Amino acid sequence: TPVTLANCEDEPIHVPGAIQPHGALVTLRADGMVLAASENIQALLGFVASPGSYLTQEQVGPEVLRMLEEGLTGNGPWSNSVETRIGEHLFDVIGHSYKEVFYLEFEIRTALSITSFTLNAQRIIAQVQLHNDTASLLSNVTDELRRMTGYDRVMAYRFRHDDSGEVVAESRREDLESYLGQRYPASDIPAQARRLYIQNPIRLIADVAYTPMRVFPALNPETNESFDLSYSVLRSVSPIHCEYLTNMGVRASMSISIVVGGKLWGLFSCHHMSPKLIPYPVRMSFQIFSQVCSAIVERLEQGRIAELLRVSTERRLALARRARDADDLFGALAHPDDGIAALIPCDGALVMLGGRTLSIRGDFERQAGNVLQRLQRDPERDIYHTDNWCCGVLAIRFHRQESGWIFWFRHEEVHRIRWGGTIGPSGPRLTPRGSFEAWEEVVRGHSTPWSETDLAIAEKLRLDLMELCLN
Amino acid sequence: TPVTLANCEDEPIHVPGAIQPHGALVTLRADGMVLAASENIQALLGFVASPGSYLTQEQVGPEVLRMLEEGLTGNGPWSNSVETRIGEHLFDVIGHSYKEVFYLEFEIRTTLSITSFTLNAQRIIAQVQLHNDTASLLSNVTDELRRMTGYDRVMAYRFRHDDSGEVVAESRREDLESYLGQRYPASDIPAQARRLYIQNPIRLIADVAYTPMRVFPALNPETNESFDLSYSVLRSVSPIHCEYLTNMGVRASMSISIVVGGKLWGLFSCHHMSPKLIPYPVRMSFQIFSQVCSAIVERLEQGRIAELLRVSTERRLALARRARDADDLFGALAHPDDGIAALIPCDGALVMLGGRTLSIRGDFERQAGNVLQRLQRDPERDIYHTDNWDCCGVLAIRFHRQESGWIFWFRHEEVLTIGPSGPRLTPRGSFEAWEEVVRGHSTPWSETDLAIAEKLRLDLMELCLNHAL
Ligand SMILES: */C=C/C1=C(C)C(=O)N/C1=C\C1=NC(=C\c2[nH]c(/C=C3/NC(=O)C(C=C)=C3C)c(C)c2CCC(=O)O)/C(CCC(=O)O)=C1C
Ligand SMILES: */C=C/C1=C(C)C(=O)N/C1=C\C1=NC(=C\c2[nH]c(/C=C3/NC(=O)C(C=C)=C3C)c(C)c2CCC(=O)O)/C(CCC(=O)O)=C1C
Repeated sequence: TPVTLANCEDEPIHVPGAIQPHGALVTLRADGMVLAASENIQALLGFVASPGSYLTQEQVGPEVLRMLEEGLTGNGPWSNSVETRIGEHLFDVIGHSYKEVFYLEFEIRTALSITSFTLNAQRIIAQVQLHNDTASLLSNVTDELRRMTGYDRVMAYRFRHDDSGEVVAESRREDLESYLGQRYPASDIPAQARRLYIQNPIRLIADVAYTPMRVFPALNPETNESFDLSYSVLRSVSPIHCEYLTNMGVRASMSISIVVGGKLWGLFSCHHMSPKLIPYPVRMSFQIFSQVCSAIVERLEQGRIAELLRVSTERRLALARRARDADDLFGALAHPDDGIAALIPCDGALVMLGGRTLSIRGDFERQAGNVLQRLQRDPERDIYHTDNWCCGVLAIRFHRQESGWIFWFRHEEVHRIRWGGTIGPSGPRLTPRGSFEAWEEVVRGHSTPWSETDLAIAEKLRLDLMELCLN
Repeated sequence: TPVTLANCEDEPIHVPGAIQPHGALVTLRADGMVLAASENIQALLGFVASPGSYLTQEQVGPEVLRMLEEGLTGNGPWSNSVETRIGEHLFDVIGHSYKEVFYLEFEIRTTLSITSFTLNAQRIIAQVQLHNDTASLLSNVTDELRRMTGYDRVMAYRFRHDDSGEVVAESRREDLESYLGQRYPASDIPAQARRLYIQNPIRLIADVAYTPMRVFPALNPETNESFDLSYSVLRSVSPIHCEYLTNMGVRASMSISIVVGGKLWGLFSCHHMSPKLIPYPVRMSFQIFSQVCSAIVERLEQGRIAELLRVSTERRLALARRARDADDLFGALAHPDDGIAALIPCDGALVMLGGRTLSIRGDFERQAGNVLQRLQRDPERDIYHTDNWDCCGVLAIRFHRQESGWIFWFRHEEVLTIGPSGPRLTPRGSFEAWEEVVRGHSTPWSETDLAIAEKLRLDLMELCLNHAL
């Protein structure tokens, strides 16, 4: 089936039957039988992988057969690399096992120093341990990545709870424009491409305008279903994503991944306006920056909600003094710097006890009237929140007999930073300007999400006004 | 002048002027002229350059003269490595520059070069990504080290405030004895050992019964003072620590350092009961772990107190509410899980106001009485604390001066083959040498405890002046 916009969602990009020509593939079964190969296995590998033939030291060499043989009898999913001369030019020979099949991949040797990488990994461990902000390691390491590799541009994305993603970091040649503060949707990265970005630390496209070197046979006879190139390194790129880059005028791609638990938290994307390829051992070197950042960013966000937790249980002890000192809360809760309006990031708030109604920062008495009416279907629902409806509402109930409530509200997510001052067939939706527009229709009517912590607190305050109201 | 127990605290082990046999050293200067060499240069490298000699292309080879030439052309601390054949075998050419002198060291190569170093790492730096408990991170990368390296035993040290170290993780083999919960004086690791352990992530001892392969000349002509070998990997070992390891039945060492800022926070100590050696590409696969791990111990500690604080200002909200919804300053402080009892880690606590007092966990009024009698010297003190004194650790604050409002938190005291120099060079001989260093003392008062006792005094200041109504 042809792959257009209505199909781009489900389009299998793991089983393309194709690869990139910068290397060759040979797929083997449980015993070592050649099930198929890229039609270019004789471009530089002087021999012919004939469907149904076998491995021979006269085609592949000692070290290769040696390695492969280790894998067919390998305990855990087999994966490894080997540098040995195959034919007349030198090769990087990397393989791996997936499902019940086996794969081999051959890269030519582009004629690094390790100490010179273990050295400026301290330029990054040091540089971010004075500064302690995830935004500044992303910002910092993003600069360092550019220097290490030479990529025309390199960006760092963060992925929100909606898998939307933003450009929170950038280093580019001043010859090019900027994409900082860019918000593209969850669509631009489909469930089956993102799943791949997690299974693979690094993904590398050597050339975008490349011609797909299909591997044949198309289907693997044992199963009669398309082979699964998920962990493949030369796997072909989606034809839709290709048109994207060549519109952006970008001709190469490499992506270090940041994985927290099981989420794609963010990744460093590196474009290059001309065909750029990096040797394999160098990409296993960056696969190391991958885990590092996923491990500092791990406890930065878990050492920064602990800060939010600190300053929100301080300004929640303050209202334990102010409120018992004078004795009717409508005072302490309206306090400017401490007190509810600031306690939980919002664009407004409301306090409701008895008949009195204190609307901090705006007239929210009318909305609160509706939110309590739709709380008559839910009696005994001492909490409520929503990102649509002034469409942000978070409400807790600290007193039942007398209407005892607290409201915080929000507006649509406002684009933090904006800017001001070559088309493809499949439409204009395939460009930066289009990605942004298609995000704007997703959040239309959607207020910033109530964060995991913005709700921990809401449930804490309600627990203080509980023992504070009663007595 | 020999080195005994008496000197060993000042032993200049950074300038030994000798190396471990398994490799060779060649000291150069700015312009690339040889200044010295180990006495085993010919045993290992086919050729023998002279004192004063220039680069002998015969000896080092093209790719290495390419490395040295970009090290002479450029300032600041230089660092790099190569692989090449020199003589019958081939080596790791591991060169650096410290101060103004150069050092080129050579180690055997017994092969995946750019894929072994990068393979070993993802194996252990993902051991740091897995837990949230800073005792788990230590218990685990200890076990994972044992497995990666086959070392007979590998330990994890946590260094305390006084610099005395504690063994907090261990995986030995069933034959060996346990060293878990062993405590040893800050002197076991002399001033310049604790320095080199910080300025150098990894330290490798090939053989403890080894015979030092002295480098000559012994005095650098340029300066007329011994060679400074701080950032060296084949530097000789102190005779005292050798005699210590052969007392323990140990001949092979390799330790990963943990530096949290400028302190030696702790380290992983790998032992082996028979000679052992780790390839250079695998030692750098650890030296990079050393840094990330210091980075993650960094956050796992600054996030562990940022949690203590959070639980402090929460149970400060417990008594603030309990004493303000009543007039019971005492009752509120008294509670089992809230208040002074469990606000700060203590073996006892005591609150005074007027002629009344209550002491949780014992009879502390007798001692507070004397802590006061001693504070009639400079009445102005609002905070006071030390670890010496009966119940030996006292943290005291004052919240109401007119009626002697005081708060106290108390702490008790901290819980056949032989050498040419004595028994004291043994695990048992060190556990006692620590039972003397910390006697009279008690668990120090952390930067955190103090920051809390302070927030609790202000907290009580405000609740007393608040009975103005
Ligand atoms: C509906 C399917 C897709 C559309 C539409 C599309 O544009 N790409 C689609 C599938 C894939 N996207 C893949 C990676 C990917 N896509 C984006 C989208 C962007 N949004 C932006 O605003 C910008 C730039 C300003 C981009 C590039 C990004 C950022 C990425 C990640 C890699 C990169 O940054 O270049 C993707 C993976 C392909 C592969 O490597 O196999 C597919 C498929
Ligand atoms: C005053 C000189 C020394 C005394 C006394 C001493 O005990 N060691 C002295 C010199 C050095 N020690 C060095 C490292 C070091 N020493 C210990 C001592 C231990 N105490 C214990 O209880 C145990 C085990 C149960 C030991 C091993 C330790 C732990 C270490 C750190 C390295 C390791 O764990 O192997 C030292 C550095 C030598 C070097 O490598 O240059 C010197 C010098």
